[PDB]
Amino acid sequence: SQQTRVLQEKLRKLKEAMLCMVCCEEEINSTFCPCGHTVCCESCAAQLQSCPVCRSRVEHVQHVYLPTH
Amino acid sequence: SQQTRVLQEKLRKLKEAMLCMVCCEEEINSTFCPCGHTVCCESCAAQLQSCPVCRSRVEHVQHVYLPTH
Ligand SMILES: CNCc1cnn(-c2ccccc2)c1
Ligand SMILES: CNCc1cnn(-c2ccccc2)c1
Ligand SMILES: [Zn+2]
Ligand SMILES: [Zn+2]
Ligand SMILES: [Zn+2]
Ligand SMILES: [Zn+2]
Repeated sequence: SQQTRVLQEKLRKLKEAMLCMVCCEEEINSTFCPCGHTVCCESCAAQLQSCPVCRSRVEHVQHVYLPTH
Repeated sequence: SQQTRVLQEKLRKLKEAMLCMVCCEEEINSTFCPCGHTVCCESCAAQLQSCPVCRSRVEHVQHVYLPTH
């Protein structure tokens, strides 16, 4: 039905919100510290000197183990 | 249809995976450091000495800003 389409689109958007904002291919699993933005996979986070959301310098990257992984 | 039910169930489980494992009411937004388990809201994480998943000592809690928030 039309409701099946609405739910498929909601599910798609929630899964896309878990994808790395730089490569668009891998799951987010890394936090930029100290700002706390958690928007990248480990490979893209290792290559950024400043946060792609807030431009704060990245002091270090913290791996996150999320139940959604 | 039956497919609408299947999608409703999938959506529900993905949303439940984002809830604090301790209070079951607030969204996860905190990481235990250095282990990296990200399973609690700020209030429940504040008072734990050891990680509730792996028992490692919590040296500090890092706030996380997730796109799913
Ligand atoms: C926070 N996530 C942003 C993001 C990264 N990638 N995509 C994406 C990828 C393929 C198709 C549609 C969307 C969304
Ligand atoms: C990782 N999240 C675990 C969790 C916490 N709470 N709930 C939950 C709450 C209400 C209804 C169904 C499930 C799941
Ligand atoms: Zn990436
Ligand atoms: Zn940032
Ligand atoms: Zn809680
Ligand atoms: Zn842990």
